Amino acid sequence: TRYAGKVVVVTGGGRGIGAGIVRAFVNSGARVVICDKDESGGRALEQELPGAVFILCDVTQEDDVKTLVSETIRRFGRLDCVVNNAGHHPPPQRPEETSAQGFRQLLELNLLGTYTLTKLALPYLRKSQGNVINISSLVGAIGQAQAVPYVATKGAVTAMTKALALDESPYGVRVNCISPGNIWTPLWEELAALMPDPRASIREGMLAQPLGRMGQPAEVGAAAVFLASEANFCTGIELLVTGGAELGYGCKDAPDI
Amino acid sequence: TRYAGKVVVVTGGGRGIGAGIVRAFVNSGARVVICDKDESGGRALEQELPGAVFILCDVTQEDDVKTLVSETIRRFGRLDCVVNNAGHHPPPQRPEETSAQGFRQLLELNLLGTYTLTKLALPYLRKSQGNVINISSLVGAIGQAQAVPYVATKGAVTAMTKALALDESPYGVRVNCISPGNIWTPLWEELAALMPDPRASIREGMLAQPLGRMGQPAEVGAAAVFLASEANFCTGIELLVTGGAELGYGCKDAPDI
Amino acid sequence: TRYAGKVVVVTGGGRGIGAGIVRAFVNSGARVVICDKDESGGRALEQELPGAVFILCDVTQEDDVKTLVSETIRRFGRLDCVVNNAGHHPPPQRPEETSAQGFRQLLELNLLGTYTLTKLALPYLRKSQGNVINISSLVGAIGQAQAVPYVATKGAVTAMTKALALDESPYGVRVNCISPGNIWTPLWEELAALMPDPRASIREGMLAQPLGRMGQPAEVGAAAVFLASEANFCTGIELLVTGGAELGYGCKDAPDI
Amino acid sequence: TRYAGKVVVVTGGGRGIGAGIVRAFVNSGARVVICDKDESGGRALEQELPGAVFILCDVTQEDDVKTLVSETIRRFGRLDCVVNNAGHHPPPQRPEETSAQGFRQLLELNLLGTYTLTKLALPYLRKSQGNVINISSLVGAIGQAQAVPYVATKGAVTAMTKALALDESPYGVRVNCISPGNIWTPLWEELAALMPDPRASIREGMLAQPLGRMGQPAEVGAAAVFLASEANFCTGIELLVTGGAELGYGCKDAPDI
Ligand SMILES: NC(=O)c1ccc[n+]([C@@H]2O[C@H](COP(=O)([O-])OP(=O)(O)OC[C@H]3O[C@@H](n4cnc5c(N)ncnc54)[C@H](O)[C@@H]3O)[C@@H](O)[C@H]2O)c1
Ligand SMILES: NC(=O)c1ccc[n+]([C@@H]2O[C@H](COP(=O)([O-])OP(=O)(O)OC[C@H]3O[C@@H](n4cnc5c(N)ncnc54)[C@H](O)[C@@H]3O)[C@@H](O)[C@H]2O)c1
Ligand SMILES: NC(=O)c1ccc[n+]([C@@H]2O[C@H](COP(=O)([O-])OP(=O)(O)OC[C@H]3O[C@@H](n4cnc5c(N)ncnc54)[C@H](O)[C@@H]3O)[C@@H](O)[C@H]2O)c1
Ligand SMILES: NC(=O)c1ccc[n+]([C@@H]2O[C@H](COP(=O)([O-])OP(=O)(O)OC[C@H]3O[C@@H](n4cnc5c(N)ncnc54)[C@H](O)[C@@H]3O)[C@@H](O)[C@H]2O)c1
Ligand SMILES: O=C(c1ccc(F)c(O)c1)c1cccc(-c2ccc(O)c(O)c2)n1
Ligand SMILES: O=C(c1ccc(F)c(O)c1)c1cccc(-c2ccc(O)c(O)c2)n1
Ligand SMILES: O=C(c1ccc(F)c(O)c1)c1cccc(-c2ccc(O)c(O)c2)n1
Ligand SMILES: O=C(c1ccc(F)c(O)c1)c1cccc(-c2ccc(O)c(O)c2)n1
Ligand SMILES: OC[C@H]1O[C@@H](O)[C@H](O)[C@@H](O)[C@@H]1O
Ligand SMILES: OC[C@H]1O[C@@H](O)[C@H](O)[C@@H](O)[C@@H]1O
Ligand SMILES: OC[C@H]1O[C@@H](O)[C@H](O)[C@@H](O)[C@@H]1O
Ligand SMILES: OC[C@H]1O[C@@H](O)[C@H](O)[C@@H](O)[C@@H]1O
Ligand code: NA
Ligand code: NA
Ligand code: NA
Ligand code: NA
Repeated sequence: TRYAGKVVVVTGGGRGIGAGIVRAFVNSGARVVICDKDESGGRALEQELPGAVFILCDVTQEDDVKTLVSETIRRFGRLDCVVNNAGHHPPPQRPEETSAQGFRQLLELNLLGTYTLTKLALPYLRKSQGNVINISSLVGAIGQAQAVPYVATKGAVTAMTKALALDESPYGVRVNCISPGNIWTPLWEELAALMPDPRASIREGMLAQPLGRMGQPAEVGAAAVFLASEANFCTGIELLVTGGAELGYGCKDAPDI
Repeated sequence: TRYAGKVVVVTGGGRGIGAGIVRAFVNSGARVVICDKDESGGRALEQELPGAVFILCDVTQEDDVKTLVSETIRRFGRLDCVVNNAGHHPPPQRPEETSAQGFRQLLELNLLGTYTLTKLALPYLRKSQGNVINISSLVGAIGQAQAVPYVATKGAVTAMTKALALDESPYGVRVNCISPGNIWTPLWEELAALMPDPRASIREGMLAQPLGRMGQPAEVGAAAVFLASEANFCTGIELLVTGGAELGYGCKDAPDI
Repeated sequence: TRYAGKVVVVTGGGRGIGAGIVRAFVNSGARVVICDKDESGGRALEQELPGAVFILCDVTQEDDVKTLVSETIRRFGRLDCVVNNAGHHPPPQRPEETSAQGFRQLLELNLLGTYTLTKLALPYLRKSQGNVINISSLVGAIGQAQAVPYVATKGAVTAMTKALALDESPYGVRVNCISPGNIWTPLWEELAALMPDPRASIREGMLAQPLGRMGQPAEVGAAAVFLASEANFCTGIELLVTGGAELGYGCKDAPDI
Repeated sequence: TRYAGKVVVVTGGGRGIGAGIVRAFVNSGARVVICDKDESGGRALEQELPGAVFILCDVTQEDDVKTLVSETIRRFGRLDCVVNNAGHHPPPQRPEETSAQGFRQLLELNLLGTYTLTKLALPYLRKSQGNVINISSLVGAIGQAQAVPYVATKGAVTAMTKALALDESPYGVRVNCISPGNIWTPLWEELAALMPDPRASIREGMLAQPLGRMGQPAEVGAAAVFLASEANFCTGIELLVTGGAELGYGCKDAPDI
């Protein structure tokens, strides 16, 4: 009942963190529009969850996103929350192995897709005093090795969240982000499979957190439901869901030369 | 039902933010021990709320706190969450008007009282895989005018939260803090009444937030219930409940000389 | 003598902060290559300063930047420091008045131009154990009103600085950023002139800092010389040159509703 | 010549970081008063350095500090910069092994000694438009294992720096802090010697930084000279001298349970 009667759009909701967010909002009583560029996971989720429907939509295609918003309004009559979760982490890449072209393409997905849906949704969010939740990353704040383009995109998302929070505050629309750390998702599994020792990569990922495990999509989903439903004095915050990875010292002649 | 069967201790729970936290936990299904050095508010709250009882306890008195913990265990059989909310903001004081003695006394309340209860509670929190929630302040992070001792105490609380999170992570005990901004409480009203123009002080306090109002104890309480009940991958975080006060530029010859 | 024998490239060095950085490095004993897309300021600076030469270069044009690096090496035989200062702040723009196209173009200048020069310069910086200094902005960290695209670009620069610092640490190349606040430059003057009350805008900009004035290009330049010449244990830092604008509370029914 | 004609007080200047700060200021042309509770190192430094004199002073003793300030003024006629470096890190201690009494004593040194000298020095710093530099720690910001009291003291110092910066800004007195990471000092060597495997502890300390080494007192000293002499638009900043230790992920059933 915590978010009953509300309508939520989750991008990249077909698997991983996005699917966990979809489930959390359905369990809170909301109706959820699952947006994904891939049919497989999202179509099955729509069949599984009564309060959820699937709309095929690539967030990098402006006309897909326009139709996503117009269809949400046509079918459900209101829009209360947009969760900008669609995003990608490329394989580890040394800086000299990156390209400006690949950087631009990653910006299109991780940053501009979030910008585009938010812009198209804002007129409806103003009517409902709704809110925006962007899924950024801990690595936007602290950096990550072999990931210059990805880190840059997430630093942009977190900063953009604060700017938009300032601009939308007079209209009662809150804008927040969640910065997850290592969350066990199909992306994590796919990237690990490309590594020389996948099991050692997964173990290193678990041990990066003081809690000694990776996080779950359900845990990111609970943070999202909190931000939407019970955080009415929170705007422009970065909610860390990281297991403590940012805390303390870790493994990163004369001792000082 | 979100925190049903759990036992929570809230210090300074007789009024203000603490009372809002008490109410939020009772509404989540928890049994709550209200600790306060003053009888008036906490005794009335115990009569009002079925799931809440009042224990007179000054957090600066080690034997009061020992009895608080032993009585909680004797009466309820477990301890799941400690909310260290007791604290005070002195009237605005220029740095040359402060004293080392007054600074020490404020440290006793705002920092050492939180340390003492946490230490005595930790053996029980380990048995229940419980958690600690410290009420710090936004001003520990960004500073505040005419408040050198207070700001220092809250910077200490936020830092201590991270250190304790590291130490207790192997035992499954999470340690987090909430940093509120301007929250409308009896302390805020009392300090405003001492100002030359109380109404102008209250207006300035409301306008420090992009949201254009101060926060409510209930909003801090909802953040506390989230941290206790649904933030299982969060440890060592600082959850801002500030209305956006930290965002953007505000009012703080040649233009550059 | 503090940076004698070293070779520094400063982008956008023809006026404003960039020119202040050029002057600071020349005064430290370095030879400086002034890069700018506009001839006027940079050509005059080359005539004025013995240790400085001007190379016309638009950082958004990959071939301009390739020639900038090859000409620096051809003329001076080494490269020790790249200062990525070229950037632009658009006029204040409400979020619904921005466009994805304008956002992409601002990313090209503020983010990708910094990426491109850094990538082309890194092989030479590795040989000299040199360093990178990116000019970001305080608003990447705290947000700014009516500036969603700009804020996003600077959040990206600050994050990218940390990622690149991690990647280049094994090679002894440090990567840092400076985040200025309000600095009195021709850009500041030009934007103020577009405002309804330019003098009131300039006054508000001065009063956003506890120091009560805006900063000078020379002050950013001194921070840059420090990072290049005397900060050998600093990598991935964000050096704030803001006059305290981020500190404390400022101007951003019932008091809590 | 960068700080010629200026008078600087450095507490705990007899060895370690403090001695490095003393040397850096003497090399900049300043006259330096070395304060230390121990005679051995500081007396030798006074003999070694023409521009430096030694005054025996325990910063926890208010009358020692009063005499430190009055003697500095009597002997040199002005006071331009106070560097609050005196401090201590206890051996690693689990939270249940700490005491409120030991916590209070560490607060007396690490926090209140800095407060007391700053308060007594401020009337003279106002006359000279001087500045305060507090030596905090990276661990105040990110936490540290087995160090609850120490971390709390440094979180307090960093926060207090921001509060005092706000209060002293109208008088032209800047207040900044340096947060070092692992710096190779006699304290580091002494603590390592208490460990089961001292060499392994030292190696782990070096590898906590992406730069792969610990820092030097001279590097902290250069940051201090920058803050005093060339950072006229910096107030309330935390200057990280950490080798990148805060960046990126490090070493801190199902993968997510
Ligand atoms: N997994 C982690 O450890 C982690 C950590 C921090 C942040 N994040 C962020 O969380 C988000 C989700 O990550 P994940 O691990 O669940 O990834 P994932 O690859 O498992 O799932 C991403 C989903 O988004 C969809 N998607 C991708 N591009 C899209 C597009 N153009 N339009 C619409 N949908 C699109 C995919 O089809 C997929 O269903 C991303 O923004 C990622 O950067 C993940
Ligand atoms: N009100 C705000 O704007 C604000 C903002 C940020 C943080 N905070 C923090 O929130 C907490 C509560 O603030 P508030 O505004 O509700 O204050 P308040 O004065 O209205 O309520 C504080 C309560 O704590 C009790 N208390 C005080 N000293 C105690 C002691 N020694 N032992 C036990 N109980 C004690 C008081 O009797 C009172 O019931 C404090 O830690 C404060 O620093 C408040
Ligand atoms: N002025 C401030 O208050 C302020 C505050 C924070 C950050 N900054 C940043 O500092 C930097 C300089 O700002 P400023 O105020 O000195 O601006 P400015 O407009 O006065 O000077 C910018 C210079 O960069 C040049 N430039 C622009 N586009 C270029 C391109 N494509 N290639 C090469 N040169 C190019 C311009 O011709 C000009 O000489 C920018 O990155 C800006 O975002 C400025
Ligand atoms: N060494 C590190 O890795 C490190 C890292 C971060 C911060 N710090 C901080 O740097 C400062 C210096 O650390 P260090 O490693 O050089 O320590 P150190 O023990 O080697 O030197 C400290 C000096 O301060 C003096 N001192 C101690 N108590 C004093 C008192 N009451 N009055 C006057 N002088 C006193 C000591 O006699 C000694 O000369 C401390 O504040 C410490 O917390 C150190
Ligand atoms: O998607 C990943 C991820 C991991 C952590 C994050 F905070 C994040 O935003 C994304 C992920 C998954 C698996 C491996 C990696 C990874 C491992 C080593 C690297 O050098 C790297 O750049 C990425 N990242
Ligand atoms: O208790 C207060 C408070 C306000 C904001 C906080 F973040 C906080 O932790 C505490 C409060 C209430 C009313 C006025 C003030 C206040 C106003 C002006 C001042 O200069 C000051 O130091 C405090 N503080
Ligand atoms: O270039 C400017 C600037 C100002 C501050 C910054 F930190 C920064 O990175 C850039 C600038 C100059 C003059 C006015 C403004 C400005 C004023 C009001 C605004 O709403 C806005 O978005 C920008 N910005
Ligand atoms: O003084 C030390 C120190 C180290 C790093 C810091 F940032 C700092 O402020 C102080 C130091 C020196 C040698 C060992 C340790 C240390 C090692 C393991 C620990 O668990 C611990 O609490 C401290 N700290
Ligand atoms: O593929 C790795 C993990 O991805 C998550 O999104 C799923 O909830 C898990 O069932 C799965 O183990
Ligand atoms: O005293 C100011 C405010 O304090 C809060 O704790 C109460 O919930 C309000 O009823 C009251 O208006
Ligand atoms: O145009 C505003 C300011 O821009 C700065 O870059 C120049 O150094 C100043 O001479 C000028 O007053
Ligand atoms: O004792 C460890 C180190 O402490 C530093 O303060 C000294 O400058 C070094 O000579 C010494 O190796
Ligand atoms: Na369905
Ligand atoms: Na009751
Ligand atoms: Na020249
Ligand atoms: Na001497």
